[PDB]
Amino acid sequence: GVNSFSGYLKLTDNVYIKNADIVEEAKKVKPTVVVNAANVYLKHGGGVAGALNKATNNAMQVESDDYIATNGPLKVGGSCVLSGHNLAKHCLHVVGPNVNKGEDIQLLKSAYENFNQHEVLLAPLLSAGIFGADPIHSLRVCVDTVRTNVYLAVFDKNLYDKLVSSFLEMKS
Repeated sequence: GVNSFSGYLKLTDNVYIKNADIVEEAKKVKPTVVVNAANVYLKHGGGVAGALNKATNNAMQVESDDYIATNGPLKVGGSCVLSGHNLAKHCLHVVGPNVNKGEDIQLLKSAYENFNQHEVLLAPLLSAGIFGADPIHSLRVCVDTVRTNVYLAVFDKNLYDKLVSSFLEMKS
C-alpha cells in the first residue's frame, strides 16, 4: 500500500533518515507526498528535480509549465502541490534558498514549514545538491521546524554516516 516506509533511522518522532536514492525509494514506498527540490519557475533540470522529472517521462515538467502559466512563479521559501505521477500521489515542490547564488539561508525554515501541511512525506534535505546549504544545518532546521513525519533520503553513504554522527552530537 501507500506510504510503505521501512528501514529508516528515527532521529526524532518527526524525522526519519535513510541512505537511499529518492527516486527508487519513491517507487518502492508509494508515498502520498514526495518533496521536490524545486526552483521558482519549476524548471526541473539536474539534481533531484531532474531525476524525479525523468522518472515521470517529463510529465512532471509539462504539468509544471502549466502550473506556472496559470499561477506564476513561486517565491523562495514557497511551495505548490502537483501530481506525483508514477512516483507518488502528490509532489510537493518546495523552493529552498540557493545560497551559492545569493539567496538568504534564513529562508530555509520557511521552506521546511511547507512540510507541515502534509502528515507524511518522502523528502531530500532542502538546499543541498548544488544549492549550497550545509547539510547538517539543513537537517537541524528540518528537525526544529517539521512537526508531521518526514522520511529523508540521503544519497551519498559518507554524508548519511556523517549526518547521523553529527546529529547525534547535538543536544537532544
